[PDB]
Amino acid sequence: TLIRVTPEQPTHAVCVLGTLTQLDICSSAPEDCTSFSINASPGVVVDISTWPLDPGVEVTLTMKAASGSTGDQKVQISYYGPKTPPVKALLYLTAVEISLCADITRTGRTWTWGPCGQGAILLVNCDRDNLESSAMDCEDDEVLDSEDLQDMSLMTLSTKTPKDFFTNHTLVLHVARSEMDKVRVFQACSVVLGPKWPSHYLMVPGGKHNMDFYVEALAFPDTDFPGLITLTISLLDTSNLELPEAVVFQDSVVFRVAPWIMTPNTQPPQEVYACSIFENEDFLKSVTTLAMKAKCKLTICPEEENMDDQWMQDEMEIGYIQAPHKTLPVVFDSPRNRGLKEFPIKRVMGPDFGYVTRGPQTGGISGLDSFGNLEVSPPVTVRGKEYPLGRILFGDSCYPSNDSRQMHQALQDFLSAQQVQAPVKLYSDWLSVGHVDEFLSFVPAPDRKGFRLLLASPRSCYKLFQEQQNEGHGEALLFEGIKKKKQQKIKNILSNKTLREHNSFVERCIDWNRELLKRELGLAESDIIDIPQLFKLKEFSKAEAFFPNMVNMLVLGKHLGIPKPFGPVINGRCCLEEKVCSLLEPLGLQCTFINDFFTYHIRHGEVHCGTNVRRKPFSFKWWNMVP
Amino acid sequence: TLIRVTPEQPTHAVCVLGTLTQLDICSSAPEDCTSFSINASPGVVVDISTWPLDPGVEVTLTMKAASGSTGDQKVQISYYGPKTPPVKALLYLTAVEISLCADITRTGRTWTWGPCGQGAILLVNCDRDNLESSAMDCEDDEVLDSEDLQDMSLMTLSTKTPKDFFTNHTLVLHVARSEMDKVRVFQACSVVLGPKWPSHYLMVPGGKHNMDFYVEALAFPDTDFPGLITLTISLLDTSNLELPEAVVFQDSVVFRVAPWIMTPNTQPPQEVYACSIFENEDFLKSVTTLAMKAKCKLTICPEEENMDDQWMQDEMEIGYIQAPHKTLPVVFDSPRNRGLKEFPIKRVMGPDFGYVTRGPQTGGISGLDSFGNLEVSPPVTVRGKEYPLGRILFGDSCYPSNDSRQMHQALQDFLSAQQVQAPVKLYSDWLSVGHVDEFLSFVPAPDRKGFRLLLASPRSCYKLFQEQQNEGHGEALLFEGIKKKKQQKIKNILSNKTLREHNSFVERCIDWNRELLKRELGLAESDIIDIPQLFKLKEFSKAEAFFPNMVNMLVLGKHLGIPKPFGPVINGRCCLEEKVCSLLEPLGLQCTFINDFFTYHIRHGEVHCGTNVRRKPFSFKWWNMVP
Ligand SMILES: *CC(=N)NCCC[C@H](NC(=O)c1cccc2c1C(=O)N=C2)c1nc2ccccc2[nH]1
Ligand SMILES: *CC(=N)NCCC[C@H](NC(=O)c1cccc2c1C(=O)N=C2)c1nc2ccccc2[nH]1
Ligand SMILES: [Ca+2]
Ligand SMILES: [Ca+2]
Ligand SMILES: [Ca+2]
Ligand SMILES: [Ca+2]
Ligand SMILES: [Ca+2]
Ligand SMILES: [Ca+2]
Ligand SMILES: [Ca+2]
Ligand SMILES: [Ca+2]
Ligand SMILES: [Ca+2]
Ligand SMILES: [Ca+2]
Repeated sequence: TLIRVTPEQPTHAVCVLGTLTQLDICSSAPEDCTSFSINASPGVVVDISTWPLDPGVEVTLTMKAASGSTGDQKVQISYYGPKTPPVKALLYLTAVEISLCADITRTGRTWTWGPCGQGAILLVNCDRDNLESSAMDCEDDEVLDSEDLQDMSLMTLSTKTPKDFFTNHTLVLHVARSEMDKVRVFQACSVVLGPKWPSHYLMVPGGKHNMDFYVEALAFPDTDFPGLITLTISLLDTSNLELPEAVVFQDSVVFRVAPWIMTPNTQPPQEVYACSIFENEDFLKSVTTLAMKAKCKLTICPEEENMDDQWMQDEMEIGYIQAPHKTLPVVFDSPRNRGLKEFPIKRVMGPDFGYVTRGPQTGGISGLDSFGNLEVSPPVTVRGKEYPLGRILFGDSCYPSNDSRQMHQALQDFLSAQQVQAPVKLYSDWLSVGHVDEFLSFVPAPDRKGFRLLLASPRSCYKLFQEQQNEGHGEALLFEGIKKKKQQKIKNILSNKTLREHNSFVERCIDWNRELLKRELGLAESDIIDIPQLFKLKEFSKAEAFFPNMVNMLVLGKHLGIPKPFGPVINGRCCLEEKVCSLLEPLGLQCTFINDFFTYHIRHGEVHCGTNVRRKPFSFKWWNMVP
Repeated sequence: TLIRVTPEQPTHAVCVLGTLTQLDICSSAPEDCTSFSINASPGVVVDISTWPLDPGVEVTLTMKAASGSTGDQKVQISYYGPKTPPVKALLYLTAVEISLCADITRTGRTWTWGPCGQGAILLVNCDRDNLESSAMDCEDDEVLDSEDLQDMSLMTLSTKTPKDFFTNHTLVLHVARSEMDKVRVFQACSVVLGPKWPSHYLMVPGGKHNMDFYVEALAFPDTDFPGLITLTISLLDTSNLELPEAVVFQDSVVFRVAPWIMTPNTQPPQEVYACSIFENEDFLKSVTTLAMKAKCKLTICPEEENMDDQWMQDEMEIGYIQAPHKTLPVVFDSPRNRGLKEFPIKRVMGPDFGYVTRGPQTGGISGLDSFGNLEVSPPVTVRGKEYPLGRILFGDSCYPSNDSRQMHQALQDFLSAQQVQAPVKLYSDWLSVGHVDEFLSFVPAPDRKGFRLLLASPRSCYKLFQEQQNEGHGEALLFEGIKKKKQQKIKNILSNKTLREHNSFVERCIDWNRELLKRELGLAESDIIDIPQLFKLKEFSKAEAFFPNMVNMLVLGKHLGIPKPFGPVINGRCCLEEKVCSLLEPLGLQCTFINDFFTYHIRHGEVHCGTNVRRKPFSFKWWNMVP
């Protein structure tokens, strides 16, 4: 600020520490005068030992400490000229501390990304530490549990002033009306800013005081919300009862709202999910053993909640949110809204488990909206550009027509607004169900980049079956093990022209994603592995699985839950099974084959489709990313 | 793409020029085999003279020219091993040109800012070259005038193929459904993409062909539109009548939609605007002469269109939009919607004059929504960071309360979405009317940075009147010239305690913007000039002008149209007038003083409030900015 001094009259002013204060000396300097001196109380440091009256040369004032009383530091400007006796202009200053503080170093003036960057973190309080209610913590105007505070971002106001200072001044706290629907703040425990209140007079005393606030966000980043929240503190002069308050000081702190981040298959599993239904028991024991082998909690949805809905992968996706002071997992509930509609609301969402949802809840959606169509890559680097939490992957058509499908725009928008997993659209529309879980998986790897990508591959199967026919097993029966289905011999399959045509075309759709995924994830052929897999086209020439779709597997660490192909039996073992094993076991992967044939496959899915996994969040802090 | 070759069968493929084509040789390589050779037609260049069968070493294919006929370049892979006689795998390729082209160099794969950057430009076609209609060109699905094409962005498709190539292939053009409401495209002249149509099969022939498209945008950048539009061309294989089309190629071009940019007072005026009303004639001659002096076209609104509304500055603001191929001015019509409601629609908007509007048209607005509260700085550099078109400036309160006002959020959002003039909010709410035109102006300057900032300044006036009282004119009468108003002597004014209080407080509100503007525009005191100006607080302690508000002037180049203060007369001239002149004329500025006293001032405005100016757009191209 610029303080204008006068021989006319003594001047009074406030001075916030850490602010630059300056002096206009010339404007009102009396005449007969060429020169000036500054003299000052020891509390005041003065920068530019006597000087000419030149309006271009600058005087600057910093106070070392807070004042004990109004006016208690003094400055004196002596004007003098040759003929003339000294004329003095007096200045009385009061020094104060006003520190609005938040964890801007991320350890427990603007927001910037990276290890060197600055800006506080703030979490959407979308869990339900309240044991009673149905609602998210953030929807009411109260802290109901102490527990609830652990989610919230702490901010403190530190003042030091003279003891009578709030006779003449008042502090306000505020946030833009633009942003009051996306924040709430509690004084310590009652509310002071929120969607209803954009500003508040703080009731503060002179001397030393500290005032803690707790902050919760009410909205994730989206198309209309970049994810920044500013809170400002203003200091007002209210000395004059006739005039309005005039601003003396403002200071700010910037929160960034934590994005929703997903976990790839190569993050250590923590909890597995499935559905118990009629005649699915042998399925669930295989899973239960597989869960147990990887030390995962195991959560099942019984038929009375199911409502026939066996596809636990599809209603939801378990991401997380992360702050220096708290991390917690958060369910992206899919608007698909089938029988499993309530599983995310009733029994997943809870204390230290968040909830979010997007898109139209009644109608208006498609198969691509299911979260079998939503996956994440593991960390990659693409031509030098790092993606330390991977890149979200989701299915689309190659172009829009009246026959095409897409994932709702509100979802695509949400996922891009989280920024840090930089979504990549894939071409999955060619499938009947149209989910990228139907031709890709990833699995941990002890070497290279620590994963391999898995792709469904007819080519691989045509080869495998050709290699047998060659060595004398042209008669071997696919579907051995299933009575109540017509077995087909390798010789017949290979010589089926229509089938070959179908799978050629599926190869094209697939290859197109291989190159796509090679580009956007920076992969090399050595990072990829092909699984022998046969499809067939059906209603509307859309692609289905010929035999169980092995790449639709469950990845619990090194324990893979693969769909049992029931391939042709050679040397007392199914040869597909053996072919996967020869490809996976070299990498430390233990392949269980789970019969899902009459339970899942004939209903158009497999093991991955039947289940879901909460996995451990990345150690890497998303804010040290530079997206 | 990866082409898989076979001794089993000869392979057929298409190859788009400028794309990388690669060969999978091992996967289907017959046995007895260690080694291979590639032989190829002269059109094919092949990179890696015989080689071992190692799946990790890469073969790459580039075609030099387009094919004259299907299959007419050939490749031959010879597999061989010690015992074994050569087995050949044959490959037939067809080379094609597919070039979707646009002015990405900005002279007439992604979008990037700056002189070194790349990306085509696209203009919102918000003018009305159609002489008949009321509507903006962009609202219907037709080009109605050849003239209209001059606004649109040209894009061309260049193909070279064999003559029968579109027996088996078809080209599609498309845009995301996300963006089809914000674009339209015309083939040359009929529509093919727009809000109704997201994709189109192009009807193309083999051999050489060129196809021009013309593109218009329907939306400026906003909170929900960053301002990018992608159009994609896909090539489809339709060889198989039984199977769906499978993608073979996609290519894209990125347009950025041109922002709406405002012009500061130091851009050469082109056209002046005002209102003829009852008893305002002497006002308009002063303007008409001043307009004439600066060679400006002069546009007046007669009372029958006015509807009493004399404030021509306030309904609108004349910005422009700019592309390599066309620039045209564009009216930001303010939602204030008073008597002047139709001036922007009926008589400004036209051929080569655009229109845009934002915010609620019926109700819901305030004084800060008027465009007396919307200005732009001239170009500055702030701590190294360039703002080559200035920084928009607009009035706000210091914090939100129930008594405060702001400019509607939809406007603030719009102005920020244009990015290139990086809006800066100021504190103007303290005024009755609350417009930044009421304490700031800018004027050209022959030196320093080529402008000076003007600020209203009571301090300056108190000094001026004190300097007179001192030299014997304490009796001199403010308001000499106005009978029908009570004159006040300098001596009385100076000794009025309440008035001094009011103006102290206004000094605070003002100084707070001085520092604000010093920071965000990087100004030094030497860039600023103070105008003596007195205010008084009135209803709700809101600030008004004591005498006509001189800084509320019209800037037509070096010709300034200043409000006549009617200051105290000393030496046959008003001393305020003389004080401005001593401050402005040193810089080449010619100060006319225009009596607006009973016409404008007593109705709460002055000369700048009565008028408006279209000014010449910056030469600097906004896209070479790096915001
Ligand atoms: C693998 C994956 N992520 N998705 C599997 C979902 C397959 C769903 N199948 C059925 O619901 C189904 C199909 C055929 C017969 C039956 C059933 C069933 O549940 N009971 C008999 C599925 N989900 C969708 C959603 C939209 C379109 C088609 C779908 N198929
Ligand atoms: C300088 C500038 N950019 N704005 C000037 C607008 C002043 C407007 N004044 C009047 O409309 C007005 C006030 C008092 C008496 C009269 C009039 C008038 O036109 N006829 C008699 C103005 N515009 C607004 C808008 C909102 C609140 C107050 C306003 N005052
Ligand atoms: Ca709560
Ligand atoms: Ca909570
Ligand atoms: Ca749901
Ligand atoms: Ca919690
Ligand atoms: Ca998923
Ligand atoms: Ca038109
Ligand atoms: Ca036009
Ligand atoms: Ca209007
Ligand atoms: Ca035009
Ligand atoms: Ca304006």
